[PDB]
Amino acid sequence: NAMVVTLDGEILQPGMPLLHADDLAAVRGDGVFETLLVRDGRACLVEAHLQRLTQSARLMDLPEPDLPRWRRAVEVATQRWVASTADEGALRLIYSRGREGGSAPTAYVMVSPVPARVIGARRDGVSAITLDRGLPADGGDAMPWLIASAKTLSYAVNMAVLRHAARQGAGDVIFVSTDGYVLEGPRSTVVIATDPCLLTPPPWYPILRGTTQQALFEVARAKGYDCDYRALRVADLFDSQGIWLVSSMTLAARVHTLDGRRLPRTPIAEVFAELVDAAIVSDR
Amino acid sequence: AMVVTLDGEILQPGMPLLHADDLAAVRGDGVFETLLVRDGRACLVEAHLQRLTQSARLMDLPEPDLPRWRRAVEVATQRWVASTADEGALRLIYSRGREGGSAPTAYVMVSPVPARVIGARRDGVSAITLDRGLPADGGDAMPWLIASAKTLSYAVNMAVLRHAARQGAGDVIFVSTDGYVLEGPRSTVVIATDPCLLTPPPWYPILRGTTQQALFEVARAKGYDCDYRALRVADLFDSQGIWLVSSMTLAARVHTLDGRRLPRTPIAEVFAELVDAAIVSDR
Ligand SMILES: *Cc1c(COP(=O)(O)O)cnc(C)c1O
Ligand SMILES: *Cc1c(COP(=O)(O)O)cnc(C)c1O
Repeated sequence: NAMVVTLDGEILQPGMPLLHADDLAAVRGDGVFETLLVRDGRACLVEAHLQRLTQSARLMDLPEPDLPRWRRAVEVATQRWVASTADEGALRLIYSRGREGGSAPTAYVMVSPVPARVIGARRDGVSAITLDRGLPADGGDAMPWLIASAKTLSYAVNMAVLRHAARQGAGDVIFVSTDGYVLEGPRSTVVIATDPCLLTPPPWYPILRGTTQQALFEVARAKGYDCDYRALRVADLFDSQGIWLVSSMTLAARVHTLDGRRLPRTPIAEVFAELVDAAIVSDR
Repeated sequence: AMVVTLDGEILQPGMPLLHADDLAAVRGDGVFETLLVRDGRACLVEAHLQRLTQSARLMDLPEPDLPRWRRAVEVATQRWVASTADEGALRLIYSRGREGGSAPTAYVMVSPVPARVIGARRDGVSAITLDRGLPADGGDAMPWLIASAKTLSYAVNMAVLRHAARQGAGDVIFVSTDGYVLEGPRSTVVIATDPCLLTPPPWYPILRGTTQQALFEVARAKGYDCDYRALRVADLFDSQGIWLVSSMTLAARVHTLDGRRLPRTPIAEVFAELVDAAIVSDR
């Protein structure tokens, strides 16, 4: 089971319920969150994630998060996990609008074991299918009210999209816009390799900006790799030398099969795993 | 505010109920329904329990045990009716449960009807059209998007309303990418034209409104033609009346659309009466 740490720094008893029945995180999915990886005694890219928490909170008209109190709760939760186990941990920051009719927002951090599915996805890779998201490429900017760039607690469709792919024998999904441009995964950001330069869809599309992807581009640029944001199509995916689904939890999952077509492997696949490994510890 | 779990416990409202890893708060993974408590009973209970079943099927949630839900609704209702003669906002919460645990989370909750609802029934709302971002063939050609389910993931619905609130608008009418009228973030859109009532078809990426369906049933019985049609923004303005229909805000007439003040029509008073009779057709 998991560990809970409120921003007061108090660690919760394992069995005690925390949230009220009228908390807007549960009644309306009204809140924002972030996911952190605990590896080798510390959480990875803490500050980069707290900046996205601020950007998500700003988009959601939530009180601006108090970073000194969040940092302390992360440090306390981290020290409890690494004390209990040497395994990697899944750290989550939950930031809700609070109870209904009550102004105090709900905030706590939570660490849980890393699911075994990610260890296989890192190890073996994934098979993915392309799905039409339904949004055009101008969705994130021309329609700001749709808050597509925010990591909200309203993940029902993302989970349903994965359930749909599971029934099709696929391990993940790549969303594509109505006009045919690659968007993102339901829980990951798409990164491409070509000829050496690494490409990902631009962030002004109706997609999130990935903390892992940004840290990946920064180290890759420092090591001599040209990185750039371009509009990608499904054909560009198949003509590539590699496809990855990058995320804070699943560091780098290579897409070995896309829509039933097996994609060939490239020597670049082993170095890519090193880059994300080096990326998530760039803050250290 | 009263909470009644399906386990049969009538709980204190301020006592915490949910765990920190409950998927309703961690991922919004669940379904819900909202019912109005009026004159000693909840309105259109069976129609609401049927959509709860339909929402759970789209969400791969366990098939709801309706006898247990009926008891939780009847118990929660009668405790409200005992405390007050006021109308109540009763909602049923049905989540996938905790992480790594197979038991789904289920409970009923009653709260007072907000004052916003009392004004909207009396005076109506001003609404703006907004691009939903989905095309009109979105609900069918993209079944994975579960657009037809009343899910706990309303972050966009609430964010869309805050956006309209900052512009001085009281509600929103979603419009598809190709320009078809969809629904409201919390309501079903109904139009009047010449004595004819129209609503968007349910195969669009929209919910099926329990109130609108009951409205069509009563309206047809009293001689009014009702039908499902594809509407465009022009159809709204050439209409004789626009309403946002929902279980709590029974019928909110749109008095201002995209800044254009819309005049009142004799059908407007009849429209309010029909919805009143519809929500008690099961009685
Ligand atoms: C969390 C998430 C990502 C990846 O974000 P990271 O900061 O890199 O972990 C990508 N897409 C979606 C939809 C997400 O929710
Ligand atoms: C709840 C809801 C409605 C109306 O549903 P009723 O069963 O009539 O109350 C309409 N549109 C949306 C988006 C809703 O969530």
